[PDB]
Amino acid sequence: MPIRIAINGTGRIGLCAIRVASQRKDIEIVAINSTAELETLLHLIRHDSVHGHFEAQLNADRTLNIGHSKNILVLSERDINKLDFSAANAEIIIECTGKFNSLEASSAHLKNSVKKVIISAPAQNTPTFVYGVNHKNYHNESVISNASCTTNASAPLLKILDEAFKVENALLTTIHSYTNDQNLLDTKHKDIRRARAAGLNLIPTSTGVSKAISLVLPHLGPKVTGLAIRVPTPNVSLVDLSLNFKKSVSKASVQHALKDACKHAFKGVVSIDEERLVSSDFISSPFSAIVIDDQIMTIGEKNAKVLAWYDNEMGYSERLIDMAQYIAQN
Amino acid sequence: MPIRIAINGTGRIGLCAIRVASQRKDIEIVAINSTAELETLLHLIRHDSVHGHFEAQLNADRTLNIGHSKNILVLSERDINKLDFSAANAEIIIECTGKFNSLEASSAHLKNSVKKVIISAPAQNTPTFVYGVNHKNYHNESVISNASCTTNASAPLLKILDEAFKVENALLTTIHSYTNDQNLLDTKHKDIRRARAAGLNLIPTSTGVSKAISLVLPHLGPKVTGLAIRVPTPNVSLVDLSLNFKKSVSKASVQHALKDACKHAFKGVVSIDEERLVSSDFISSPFSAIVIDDQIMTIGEKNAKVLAWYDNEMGYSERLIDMAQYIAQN
Amino acid sequence: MPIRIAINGTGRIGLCAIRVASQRKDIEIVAINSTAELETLLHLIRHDSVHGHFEAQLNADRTLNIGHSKNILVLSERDINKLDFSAANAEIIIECTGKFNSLEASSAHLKNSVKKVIISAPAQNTPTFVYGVNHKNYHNESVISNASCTTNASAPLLKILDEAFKVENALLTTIHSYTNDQNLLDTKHKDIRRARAAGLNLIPTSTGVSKAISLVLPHLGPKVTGLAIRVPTPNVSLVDLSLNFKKSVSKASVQHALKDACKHAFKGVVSIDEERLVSSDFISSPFSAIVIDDQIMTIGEKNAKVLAWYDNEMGYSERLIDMAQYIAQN
Amino acid sequence: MPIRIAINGTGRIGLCAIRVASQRKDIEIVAINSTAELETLLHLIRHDSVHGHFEAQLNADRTLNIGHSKNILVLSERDINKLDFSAANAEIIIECTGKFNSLEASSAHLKNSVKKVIISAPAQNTPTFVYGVNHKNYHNESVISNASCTTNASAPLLKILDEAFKVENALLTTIHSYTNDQNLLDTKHKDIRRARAAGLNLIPTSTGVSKAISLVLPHLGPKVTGLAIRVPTPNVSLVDLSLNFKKSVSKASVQHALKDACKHAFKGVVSIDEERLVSSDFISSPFSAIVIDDQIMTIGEKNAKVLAWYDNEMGYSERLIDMAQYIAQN
Ligand SMILES: NC(=O)c1ccc[n+]([C@@H]2O[C@H](COP(=O)([O-])OP(=O)(O)OC[C@H]3O[C@@H](n4cnc5c(N)ncnc54)[C@H](OP(=O)(O)O)[C@@H]3O)[C@@H](O)[C@H]2O)c1
Ligand SMILES: NC(=O)c1ccc[n+]([C@@H]2O[C@H](COP(=O)([O-])OP(=O)(O)OC[C@H]3O[C@@H](n4cnc5c(N)ncnc54)[C@H](OP(=O)(O)O)[C@@H]3O)[C@@H](O)[C@H]2O)c1
Ligand SMILES: NC(=O)c1ccc[n+]([C@@H]2O[C@H](COP(=O)([O-])OP(=O)(O)OC[C@H]3O[C@@H](n4cnc5c(N)ncnc54)[C@H](OP(=O)(O)O)[C@@H]3O)[C@@H](O)[C@H]2O)c1
Ligand SMILES: NC(=O)c1ccc[n+]([C@@H]2O[C@H](COP(=O)([O-])OP(=O)(O)OC[C@H]3O[C@@H](n4cnc5c(N)ncnc54)[C@H](OP(=O)(O)O)[C@@H]3O)[C@@H](O)[C@H]2O)c1
Repeated sequence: MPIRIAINGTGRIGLCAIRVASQRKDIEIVAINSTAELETLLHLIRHDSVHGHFEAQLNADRTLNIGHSKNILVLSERDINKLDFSAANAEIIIECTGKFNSLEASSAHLKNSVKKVIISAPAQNTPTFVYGVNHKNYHNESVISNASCTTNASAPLLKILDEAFKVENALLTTIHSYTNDQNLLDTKHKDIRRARAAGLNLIPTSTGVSKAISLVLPHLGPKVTGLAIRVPTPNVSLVDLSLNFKKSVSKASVQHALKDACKHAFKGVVSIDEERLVSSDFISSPFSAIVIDDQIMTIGEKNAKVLAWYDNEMGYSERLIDMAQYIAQN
Repeated sequence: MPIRIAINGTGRIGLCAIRVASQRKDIEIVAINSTAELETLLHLIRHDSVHGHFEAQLNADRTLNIGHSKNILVLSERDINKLDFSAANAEIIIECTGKFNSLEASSAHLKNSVKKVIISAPAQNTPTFVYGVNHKNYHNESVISNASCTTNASAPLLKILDEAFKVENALLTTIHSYTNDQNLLDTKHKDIRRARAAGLNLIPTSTGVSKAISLVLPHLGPKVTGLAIRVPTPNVSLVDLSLNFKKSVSKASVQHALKDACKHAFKGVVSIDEERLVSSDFISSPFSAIVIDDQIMTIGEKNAKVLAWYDNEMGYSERLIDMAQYIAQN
Repeated sequence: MPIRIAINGTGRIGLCAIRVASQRKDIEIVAINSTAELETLLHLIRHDSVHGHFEAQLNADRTLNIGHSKNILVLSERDINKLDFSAANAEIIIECTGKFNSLEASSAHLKNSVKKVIISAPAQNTPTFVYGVNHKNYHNESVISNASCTTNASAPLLKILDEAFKVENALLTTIHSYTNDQNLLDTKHKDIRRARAAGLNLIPTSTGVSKAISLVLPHLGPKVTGLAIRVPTPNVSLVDLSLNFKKSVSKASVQHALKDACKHAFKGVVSIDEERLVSSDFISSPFSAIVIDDQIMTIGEKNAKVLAWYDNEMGYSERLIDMAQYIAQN
Repeated sequence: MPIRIAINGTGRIGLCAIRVASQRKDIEIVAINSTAELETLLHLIRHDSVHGHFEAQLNADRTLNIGHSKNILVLSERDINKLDFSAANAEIIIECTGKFNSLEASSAHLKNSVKKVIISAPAQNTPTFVYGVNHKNYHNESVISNASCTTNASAPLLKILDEAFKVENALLTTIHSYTNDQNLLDTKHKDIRRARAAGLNLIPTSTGVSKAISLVLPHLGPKVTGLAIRVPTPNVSLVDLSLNFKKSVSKASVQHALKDACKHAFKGVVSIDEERLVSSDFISSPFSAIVIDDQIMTIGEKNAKVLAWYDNEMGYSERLIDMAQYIAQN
């Protein structure tokens, strides 16, 4: 029987998770909790400024019908303690609100029929897994984190390149699309750079590179650090890794190592672009990272720069649902 | 003695009102209520992605020092009933939060030293005045509205052109910069077009043209209607009036009527651009409307199109403080 | 046999015309003249920042293979007098360069196998036709113009509404995406507003409304005028008609007149949006105009505002190829 | 007597060079060659979408009057062989067209009164100098290059950090505003990524890091490489250096080394931002590089990431005029 999931929260990631899950024959979306009105939820699923149009219908009983998920119950309850997925018999919650990113907070979902929660973000005190990196270490934990979109792009690359050449240290920059955490126009924010108009500025902002890699690749965590620069694009981001290796490298040898991994251990997760594409070309791409083959470069015997694209909404959401399928069966 | 004002709310309009008021020798900003931390408030006053840099300092006692307002008390209380401007002896509140846009709601400010409130938006059941249009009809009301930025641009023009040529009917479109009411990326909104990414789309949205003009120009209210189109610019808007008159008009005669008004009854309020400028050129302009002289056109004997720029933040904020000065002395 | 066309010029309109024509079973694109290198042309056909990805292949003999056009000869000759489509046996040229927009200039294509030219723009001294408006008046002219994208949106609407209610006068504004005629950053231009950065500004610019309507709807030409405002979107535009009629109108009656026309005389040309969409939703739409049903409004007995979307690249290009099919058979 | 310069070409860099030079009491702009009409040139000098408004006047004899340059002759001759600055007695040409970036091409300016040329770009076979890096090695060469804006930002930083810690290798990424070399919408370009719409995409593009550093810091040239990512901002860029040193470093020690250099050998050239600003805050900044103090980071004993802002138009133009003053007196 298809795995019975519910999506909590219908902003960018929840909307993308709905669309992704609707296309998976082994999944059934049995419920969605949204703070939007039903008709507005349907409208947002159907029409996306970046990703285009999507088929979705309202059944006669006012459940939704999307892809393989023909009977989706729509809820609207912000209070996680009042929220009740029982009428839908949900087993796995995809937690996409941004408001319960901790073990303690998301553990409130564990009641009634619900067995497991996957949090769409780094989460305090929560077992963290990245598909293709450390997901096989999963051991029946009931609440897990799928890390960040940047960690999903960078951890595969670090694992591949460490296995090939042995990472001594690396520095990461992500040139990253703006998100709904940012401000349209200059106004209060906890981060005084994210305070500033997102569409007008280059905005350096921390990202917890060292700590994230430490969770999924413990040996590499102390060896890497980095930051983000938010820029005026609405979706698709670019990780830029500057690496120092133990083994000597060339542009060609780095290219070959990455291509080999895409054929083998990272098939479906990492890809290679040899066509000289730009960010908009990767809208809706399902990969965690798409290496920019022609821009790989080396200097000295031991250093390389590797860039890779990722659709920070869709690649991540594909991984969320990959992880739901994995933890249900393992 | 300078008029003692306090600014409630420090988003776009509150920040602009602070800067404007700081430059008026007849005003003293005695307090600001902000949900930002003090250092963040100071940072936002000083550095604006659109308007540039502004001088502002922190005094030794942690009041702010800005222009002619050398001793500004900073408060941080969201609850209007707990908020207390007494230590600053504020007399007029400039209400800029967007959360108390009604007579009943803003009347909560009327306590202690506070005599009057000016609301930075249309407000339910509230006496509404536009400077240069109907402000001389003010009659000591304690809570008033300064209408919208679009009404401040369009009502002067309608009054001028009606006086000259007699408006039979008019249709208004504003091509308007995005605001913080909009969404960065597609997500819930009460208005399903304002739901959609502000930086990516042309977004038709109602604006209550008929009702606003009815308040400030009662005879014209039943004769005009219109709408807004939000577009991907961060500031500066453009009103487009399509008018049908009783008297015959030419491009020249419309031009002359508008220019004459700028010399006389609308001096300092309406201006004329003869230099073929574009929207960015009007950042920080203090006028309610800047007519685009060369783009005036007529068709038939009786119809004209008139365009005018306005800085929807700064022109409006200049008027807010003009109105504070007026109601304090009248 | 399919109609043998060649596309001259591969900028925005030429690229779109290629894609459109490739999907028409009654057309064969037998040649393309491009100033790009072959591989770059193929790349531009395949990958579009706005319109997404398109299938296109290089045959073993280095002709292109796109849709129903399996053997497209690629030329690269800027000089219209040296350019020779003979090896491809082209019969109709779709002239998309922007550099030969006159009867005299485009008449240089009339040699060898070429019978007819359709110019992708208003053109001096050239018979002008808009599909659904006056195309049935075509009378075997060898060089014609397909007018502008704005005329293709506005002339259908004016014809519909005139037939229903009798236009006395109308004023048009188009809120229009930027085009490659504009400047990325402030620099020389013949139009000192189009000189200014396209992505940063609202840019009023003439458009020859009166003269265009005069060509296709002679009785209405003296009754209408208007202008354009270029804004920071890359594609999709919005026409805003403010009309004064002889017959009395209501919002409902205008809505009904437009809907009826879409079912009948403007089927496939004009459509109606009842779903409260925004500009990005109309990317790649084939219609000349998509009326915004909910934003129709009236004031007084005789005046209405009507808005309609159009994809200024794709709707226009669909019409270009519609006109090629029509003039080949008529 | 003030140094008599002429500016050849009035796009972004030429316009900025005019404005900069006009404010230098030791310079006289005696002529400008522009392909714009005189009134359009004046308009572009006066009104800038990014940099704001500038005072400039037309004298009675139709020379320009700007700052300290009260009698500027305006020419309009594209052909460098016909162009003649004799009536103005120009001694130094600031070559800003982008069309003569070679020793051979720019040597055509050396005639009549002209003694020296400074090219606003890397130039083939041309002695290259960066102010504060290697300009004191100037030895009366008549045609020189001022390198690129990125080299002006990165070479000071590399020199400072090499002197302090000894660079073993470095990798550079510049997150760079779009320029007029790019395309508004997807169309032909020699670089198939720069072909794609500048305002819509992240666009990786080569930049000749290794070769440039080799010219100005020969010992470091073989040790560094990198690339650019063009993004949707109109001005202000960010260099991101990932460095491996011989000496051990900390965040603090890197911070201190950079701050010390700004007080001493790079005063007026490199600055430090301790105020957590964003890109728009550096519009019109005169520095070659503004280090982002709080975002410096280290990993391992030997690696650091250093970011720095630069206004790619204005910082560079300040250096152009600094170099004109230097080569005139040395
Ligand atoms: N690229 C990305 O966007 C990306 C990638 C990976 C992970 N993430 C992470 O995923 C999380 C969500 O990000 P997002 O970009 O999707 O944010 P978003 O667009 O702001 O969406 C979050 C949504 O959650 C809703 N919500 C808040 N509290 C709720 C509640 N108690 N019950 C139901 N709905 C509630 C909000 O609605 P209201 O406005 O009504 O409160 C909002 O629409 C964040 O932690 C983020 O860091 C984002
Ligand atoms: N062009 C314009 O922007 C324009 C022109 C004329 C009039 N208006 C009107 O003016 C109002 C404000 O607009 P805006 O553009 O300035 O909005 P904004 O940028 O969103 O600013 C509003 C600010 O109010 C703060 N706030 C909310 N509740 C508060 C409270 N109880 N006490 C103190 N601060 C509080 C918000 O902070 P939190 O996020 O912490 O809640 C926010 O920073 C709206 O009614 C708008 O329609 C705007
Ligand atoms: N929305 C629209 O974009 C739109 C809609 C309707 C009509 N139009 C009209 O259609 C025309 C083309 O507009 P567009 O937007 O497609 O412009 P565009 O993107 O600038 O494309 C024009 C292309 O023509 C090429 N070209 C110039 N001279 C040529 C020659 N002699 N032979 C071959 N190719 C040549 C140019 O290449 P080089 O750079 O190598 O010269 C350029 O790539 C204009 O008249 C425009 O007004 C445009
Ligand atoms: N950030 C920057 O923008 C930056 C920084 C440092 C260096 N640079 C370099 O400086 C150069 C200029 O760049 P830019 O950004 O200023 O380019 P731009 O904005 O395109 O300006 C170049 C100008 O040169 C004019 N021109 C071309 N040939 C001419 C001639 N023979 N005589 C007179 N004027 C002529 C062009 O006018 P027409 O269109 O009429 O031909 C155009 O307005 C390039 O080599 C660039 O790499 C740029």
